[PDB]
Amino acid sequence: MDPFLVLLHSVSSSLSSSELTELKYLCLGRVGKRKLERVQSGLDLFSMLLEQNDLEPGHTELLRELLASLRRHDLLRRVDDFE
Repeated sequence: MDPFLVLLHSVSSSLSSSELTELKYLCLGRVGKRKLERVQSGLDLFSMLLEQNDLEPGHTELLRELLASLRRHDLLRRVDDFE
C-alpha cells in the first residue's frame, strides 16, 4: 500500500537514462555514492530515499527539489501531485 511508490514506478519510465543521469550527478554527495552504485533505472534510488531519508506518501521535497534544478515540468507535476 503506497500510492507514491506506484507513482515512482510510472514516472521512472518517463525519465530515461537522461533524467536519471541528471538527478544522479546531483545525488553524488547529496544522497551518497553507494546509493547510486546500487541504482540502475530510477525506482531503485526512489526506494532507498523513501525507505528513510526525505520521501513519503506526502513528503518529497528532496526528490522534487532535484527535478527543480533540472528545470523539468511533467516530472515535477506528477511527483508534486501525489505529494
